[PDB]
Amino acid sequence: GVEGAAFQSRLPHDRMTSQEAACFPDIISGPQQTQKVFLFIRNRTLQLWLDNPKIQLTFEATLQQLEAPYNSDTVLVHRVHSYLERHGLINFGIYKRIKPLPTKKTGKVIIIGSGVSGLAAARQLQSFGMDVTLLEARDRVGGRVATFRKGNYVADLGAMVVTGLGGNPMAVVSKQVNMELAKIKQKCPLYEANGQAVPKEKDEMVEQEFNRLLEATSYLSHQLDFNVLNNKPVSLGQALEVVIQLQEKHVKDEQIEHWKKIVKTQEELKELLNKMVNLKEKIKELHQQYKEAITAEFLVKSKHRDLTALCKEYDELAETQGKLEEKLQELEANPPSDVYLSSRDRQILDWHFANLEFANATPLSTLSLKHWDQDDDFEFTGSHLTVRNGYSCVPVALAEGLDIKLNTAVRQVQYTASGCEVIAVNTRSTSQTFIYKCDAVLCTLPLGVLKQQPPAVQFVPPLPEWKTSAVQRMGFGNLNKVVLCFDRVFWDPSVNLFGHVGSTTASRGELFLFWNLYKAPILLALVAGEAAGIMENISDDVIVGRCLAILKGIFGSSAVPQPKETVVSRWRADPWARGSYSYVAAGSSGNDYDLMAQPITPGPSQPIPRLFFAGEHTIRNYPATVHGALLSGLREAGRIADQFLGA
Ligand SMILES: Cc1cc2nc3c(=O)[nH]c(=O)nc-3n(C[C@H](O)[C@H](O)[C@H](O)COP(=O)(O)OP(=O)(O)OC[C@H]3O[C@@H](n4cnc5c(N)ncnc54)[C@H](O)[C@@H]3O)c2cc1C
Repeated sequence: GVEGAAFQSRLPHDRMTSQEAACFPDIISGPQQTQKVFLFIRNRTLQLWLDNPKIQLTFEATLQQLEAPYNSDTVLVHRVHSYLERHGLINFGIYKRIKPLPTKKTGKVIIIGSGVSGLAAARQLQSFGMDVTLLEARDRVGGRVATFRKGNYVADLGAMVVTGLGGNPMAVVSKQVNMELAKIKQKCPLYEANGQAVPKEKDEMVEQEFNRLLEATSYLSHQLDFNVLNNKPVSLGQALEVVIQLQEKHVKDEQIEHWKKIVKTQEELKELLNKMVNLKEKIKELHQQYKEAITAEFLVKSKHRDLTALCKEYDELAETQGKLEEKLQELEANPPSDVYLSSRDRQILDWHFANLEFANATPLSTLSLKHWDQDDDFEFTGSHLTVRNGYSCVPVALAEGLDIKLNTAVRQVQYTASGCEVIAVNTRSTSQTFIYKCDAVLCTLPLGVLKQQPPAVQFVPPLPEWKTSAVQRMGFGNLNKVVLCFDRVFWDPSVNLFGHVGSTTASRGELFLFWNLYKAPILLALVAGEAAGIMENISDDVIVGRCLAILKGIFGSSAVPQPKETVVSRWRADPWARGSYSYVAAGSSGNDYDLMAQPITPGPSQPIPRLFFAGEHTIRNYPATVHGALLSGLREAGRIADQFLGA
C-alpha cells in the first residue's frame, strides 16, 4: 500500500527530501506529528495516482478518497498536491484531463528535439498552461528510441529494455500507452568462434574470474586511492590490466616454486643413487672377504657382524629411494597450472568485457574507473523487460496534441535577457529557413551533438566555459545492432540470449551477442566496444554475411536460410545523435551531469534563466536511459514553470 507508493516514486517513506524541506520550510521547522501527517498525505496521493495513472488526479478527487483525520486539513493536502503535480510526481505521461486546457497560454517556450525528454517536458508545460513548440530534425519522434517495422516484423534499433519497474516511472507510462512488456530470461549459452559451445565450468570459472577481477578494480579505487597515476585519471581498462597481471604473476611464482621442488627432489635422488652405488662397493667387498673365512670363529662372527650393519644401512637408503620418488611422482601428477589464461579462456574472459562495454556503450580504457557506478545505488527492483510492441509507442503516444515541427533542424540559438530566438532549416529543402521567438529555450540535444567541434548548433552568446568544459569532459559512447528477419525460427525459444566468442581482444564486441526475445522470427546481433564505430564503415551485406557465418557455425549451413529483411544501425554516423548515450569518462564525475543540467542566465545589460537543458546527459542518478531522459524532462518543465509563472 502507501509505503510502496513512495517507493515507486524514488522517495523515502519516512523522511522528507531536501526539496520537500525547501518548499515546506514551515513543516520542517514545525513539530513531528504534523510532518508524519505530511508524509502520509504525500504517500497517499502518490498511491492514488499510481493506482490509476490513466486519468488526471485532481485536488478535489484527492479529498474524498481520504481517511478521516486527513481529509480535513484541506490546505495541507492542496499544498502537497500542487507540490507533487508541479514536480511531475503525480500527473505525467499521457492521462485523461477532466478539465480542458486553458484557452489562452501564459509564456512561450521552444523545445529542441522530440525525444522522450523533449516530449515529456513539452507535455508538462502544455498542461501548466504554457505555449510550447518542438523542433525536430528527423521525420519522426522518439529520437534515440527508434523502432523498425516492416511486414509483421518489428524491432528496436534504439532503446530496447525497461530495467525493472521497482521505482521506474516507465511503469506508469507503460500502463498509459498500453505497452506489451516481456521479461528477458537470465540465460546465455556461449558458443565459440569455431562454431561450438562451452562446457559449463568454463563459463562458471570465467564468470567467476570476471567478478573477482571487477571486484579488485573497485577495491583499488575507493579503498586505495588508485585513480591518479602519472598526472592522469585511471581507467577501468587500466585497473583490469593491473589486476590480471598480478594474477598472471601469481601463476608464474607457483609454477616456479613447484619447479624448484621437483628439481631439488631429483637432485636428492641422484645423491642417493650415488651413496647406494658406493655402499655396494663396500658391501660387495665384504662378500669377497666373508668367503675367504678361535680368531677365525670370532672373525667370521665379526665380518658377518659388520656386513649385516652395512646391509642394514643399504635398506635405510632403499627406504628413502622410495619415500623420495613417491614425492617426485606427486609433483608431476598434481602440478600447478602453466597459465592463468588459455588462448581460449582469455578469448572468453573478453566476452564478459565486451558485454560490459556494450552496457556502457564504450571500451573500458575510456571509463573513469572511480565513478562508473554512482548510478548503481539507484537501480530498479524487478526483472528487466522488453517491449515486443516497439518502444516507439511511448514517444508516439506522448506526441499527441503537441505542436511538433518535423524535418526542422536547428542551426542557431540566440538568447538575451529580453527573449530568445531559434533559427532552423527545413531538412527537406534548405532553401527555406525559419525563426522562432520565445521566452525560454529548452535544449534536449544529444551530448554527441553538443560535442561536434565544427558545431551543428551555434549559441549566441556562446556558452560559458564551465558548460563546454563539461561537454568536452563527458563521454558519449556508441553501440550498434543488426536485425535479422527470418522466414522461420532455427534456435531454442527458451533461449533469449547467447553469445559469440570473439577471436581477438580488440574485436571483443563484434557480434558478441544475439537476441531473440522477440517472440517472433527476429534476431538481433550486437556490436560493442571498439567494434561499434569501426563496423559502421561496412556495407550491410558484408555485415550480415558475418552474422550468417557465425550462426551457421552453430546450427550448420542449411538450418539457416538467408534473411528476408535486414537492418543495421549506425548511431555514431547519425547526425541527429552522433553516438548512443553518455558514460562517465576517465576525467569526469557525476558533478558533470549536474553542470549539464544547470540553466543559463544571459545578461547582463537583472537577468533570468533563458536557456535550459534536459536529456539523458543531465540526470545524475539515471543517465544513459529512457527513464532518465523522461525524468530530466519533468525536472525542467518544473524549473521552467517555476520561473515564468510567477514572474
Ligand atoms: C543502440 C541504443 C540502445 C539503447 N538501449 C537503451 C535501453 O535498453 N534502455 C534505456 O533506458 N536507454 C537505452 N538507450 C538510450 C535511450 O534511447 C536514450 O537515453 C534516450 O532516447 C535519450 O532521450 P533524449 O530525449 O535525451 O534524446 P534523444 O531521444 O536523442 O532526442 C534528442 C532529439 O533532438 C533531435 N535533434 C538533434 N539535433 C537536432 C537539431 N539540430 N535540430 C532539431 N532536433 C535535433 C534528435 O533527432 C532527437 O529526436 C539506448 C540508446 C541506443 C543508441
